[PDB]
Order: sequence, then structure tokens, then C-alpha cells
Amino acid sequence: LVPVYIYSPEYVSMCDSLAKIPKRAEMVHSLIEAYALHKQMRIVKPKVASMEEMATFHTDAYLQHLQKVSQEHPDSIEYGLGYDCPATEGIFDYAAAIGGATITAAQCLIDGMCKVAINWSGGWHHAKKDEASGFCYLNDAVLGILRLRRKFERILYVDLDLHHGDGVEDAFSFTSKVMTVSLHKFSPGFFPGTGDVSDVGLGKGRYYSVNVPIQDGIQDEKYYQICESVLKEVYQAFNPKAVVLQLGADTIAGDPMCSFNMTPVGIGKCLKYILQWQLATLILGGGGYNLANTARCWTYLTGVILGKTLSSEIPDHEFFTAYGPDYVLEITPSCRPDRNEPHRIQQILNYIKGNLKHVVI
Ligand SMILES: Cc1cc(Cl)ccc1OCCCC(=O)NO
Ligand SMILES: [K+]
Ligand SMILES: [K+]
Ligand SMILES: [Zn+2]
Repeated sequence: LVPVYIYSPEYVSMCDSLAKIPKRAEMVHSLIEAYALHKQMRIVKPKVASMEEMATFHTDAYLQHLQKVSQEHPDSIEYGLGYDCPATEGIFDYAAAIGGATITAAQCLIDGMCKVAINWSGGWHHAKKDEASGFCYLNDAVLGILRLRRKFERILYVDLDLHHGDGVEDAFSFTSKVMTVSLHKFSPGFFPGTGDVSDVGLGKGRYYSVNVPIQDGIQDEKYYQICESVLKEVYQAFNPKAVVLQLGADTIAGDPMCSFNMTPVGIGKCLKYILQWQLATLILGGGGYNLANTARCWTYLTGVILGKTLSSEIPDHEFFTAYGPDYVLEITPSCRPDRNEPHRIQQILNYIKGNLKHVVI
């Protein structure tokens, strides 16, 4: 009955070893531990993904290339490697560990071990079947969804990262077995450039992709209003049997991305709404580039999952000195404008409502 927490010291070390910002996984776990939340979860060591498991989504050619350059290359550009996804030593084992962790969480859900399974180091939603993209070498979210398909006939993917979950959406673009829902910043020039409200999927999957384009400066109340409106309609139209939820913390006030203006409490309300469906739910991380705030956020959301109220004071622990200048759990929104016009937002919601009328289970 208690949530599964995917964790080992070795796994955290691997996640941080080639993370864009060092020590993020270690800081997230360290804060969860400082609040003693791990004592209220079932700690499960991740299994590393086998080649065959990774190939449920990724092509053999891409996987073999990743494996080769990871060992100590003219093809690497073809596979999306070189810039934001460097071809450095060890990336294949790294990626296989995160993929395996998400698959392990999914397997726990299939086996009925728990109703919620957490991999805060997963959520790499941009990777394509045959190329790295947007810091993502492997798409662990797709791998988790495909593991859940061994049991569940309809899976809802909900992506609350600042960025469009394009890799996951594209993986399931042509099918009605998986509905993808992404709330994200959408503005010409802003990565990855896709996911306008008119993006609804293709072929047999038409209307089984939902995209909510949002502008800079959104705060908790308006975001939750949008999220609840969409998820209410989605739940009613699609009747999912399991959920995968990406909770990238790069929406949170104080992130270097400096785009949305959320706090973990607003994201938490979204999470609570999904949890009250009482479905098998796979919880993932994602972006998040202010280390202390990302730990604040995912620790608070772990508390939400556990139904616990955490002390506002950051406990004494290894990374306490990183939590200045205030040393509290709460995050204060930045003093900058909300650029979301309410009639634009309502227009987007109206479109989505119209699209979901076509969804016929
Ligand atoms: C910030 C950034 C810089 C470069 Cl050079 C290329 C891509 C970038 O953004 C990727 C954002 C990754 C993310 O958080 N996705 O959810
Ligand atoms: K998103
Ligand atoms: K779909
Ligand atoms: Zn992101």
C-alpha cells in the first residue's frame, strides 16, 4: 500500500555522474531523507534496463551507437549526439540505469506492490526512437509507458515540465492506447518549438494528444485552474487505467529558465487531483535547474504523495547551507508579470474541450 521509492546510493551516483548540473539527485534524496520520508516508503533498488527493454522504443542502431561511443564519431550527429547531448564516456550505462529505474517503477505498479511508484531521476521526455534530444539520451517515460502496456489497456501521460513532452507525444502520436497531455511554455523560439493547441496527434491517434500552450509568468492559481479543467475532461473522455506523471521542476520560481512562476504548492494541487483517481501512478522528475528549489519541490511533492505536512524549516543535513538566504521549504514567486491573457486561456480550453468530444472509448 505504501508508495514505492526507486533508490539506491549507486543509482544516485550514476544519475549525478553525467547530469547537466552536479549533485541534483543526491540533493533531492538528501532532503527527502532529512524529512525522514523514505521511512514511509518502500525503497526499491532499480534494475538496469536490458538491451531488449530499451529496444521496446529505441532502434537497435541508435542503441548500438550509444553503446559504442560510451566505451571510451562520424555517425554521432545523425543520432543527435555532440552538443547538448555529449558523446562522453559512460552515457550508455547512465541512460540504461535511468531507463531501468523507470521500468522498475512500472513493474512494481503492474505487480500491485503499490499504487504510486516514484523515480525522481527519470522524466527525460525529449529523446526520440533514433536520436538524443534536449539533454535526453533515452526516453525513460516512453519505456515506462510501454512496460505498463503489458497490463493496462489505456495509459494517460501527463507532462507538467516547463517544456513540451514531444518525444513521448511523438512515440504515441498514432495510437489511441496512450493519451498524452502536456502543459508547457509555447512561444516562437522556445524549445522544442512544438505542442501548439492544434497539435492533436495523427491518424488513429488523432485527438489523443492534448497540448496546453502557456506564456511566461503563470502562477499557482491560474495554472491549477487550467490543469484541473483539462484533466477533468480528459479523465471523463479517456477513462485511463494507469497514469504516468512528469513533474519537471523547471516551472518553479527561481529556476534559471525564468519562464513560469510556479511554486510546489500549485504543482502539488495538480498532483493531488490525479492521485484522487486512485489509479496506478508512475511519478517522474524532469527538468529543474535551481538545485535547492528542485529538491524543495520534489520533497514537498513526496510529502503530498504521503499525505504529510512537512516542517517549513529545512532540516539540518548535508546540504543545509544550499538553502539560503531563507532556509525554508516554501518558495516565493518572483515579482514579474503573468503574460497569460485570460481569454486566450479560455479559448485554448474551449478548443481542447471540442477535441476531446471526439475521444470515444
Ligand atoms: C536550455 C537549453 C540549452 C540548449 Cl544549448 C539546448 C536546449 C536547452 O533546453 C533544453 C531544456 C531541457 C528541459 O528541461 N526539457 O524539459
Ligand atoms: K510539459
Ligand atoms: K496518443
Ligand atoms: Zn524542461
